[PDB]
Amino acid sequence: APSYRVKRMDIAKNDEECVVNAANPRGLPGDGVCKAVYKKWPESFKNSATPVGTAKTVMCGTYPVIHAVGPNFSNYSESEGDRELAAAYREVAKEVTRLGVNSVAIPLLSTGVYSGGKDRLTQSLNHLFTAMDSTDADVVIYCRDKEWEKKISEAIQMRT
Ligand SMILES: COC(=O)c1nc(=O)[nH]c2ccccc12
Repeated sequence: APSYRVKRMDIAKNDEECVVNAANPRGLPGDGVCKAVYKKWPESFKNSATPVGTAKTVMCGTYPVIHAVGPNFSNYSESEGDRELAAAYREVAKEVTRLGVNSVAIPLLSTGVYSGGKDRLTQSLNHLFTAMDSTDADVVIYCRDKEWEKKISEAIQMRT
């Protein structure tokens, strides 16, 4: 029976069969979540470029890294950002399904330096659920904040 779970830890130390990188559309290393991911799976950055609202898988040995590009809300309108954020999660669901994995480690896309300085915990998490509800993978959501951990945990709890 597939679960959602949340872990307050470095996604680069995930115990899942594949990882989602919070990527830039240029396929560049970056800083934060992308940094740790670059350090752990640097070969996965070969031709990792993919447009905003898309996801592209690059293998690191046999370990899949799914580079998912949420929108930078600084650059987008609220309505266009929302569309691109939903689309990115949909493409994650497709790659997870295509790869046949039993589990996936996923961050909340567009909630850090791409948030346009807004709290998008609820917006981003609900787009993740919409996409991942049609898959059979165990989903483990990674965050850093102690609060976010609690709010994500409660939103998981009150669907079950
Ligand atoms: C995960 O939190 C973010 O703000 C974020 N989301 C992305 O979808 N791509 C990124 C790329 C570089 C930096 C941050 C991001």
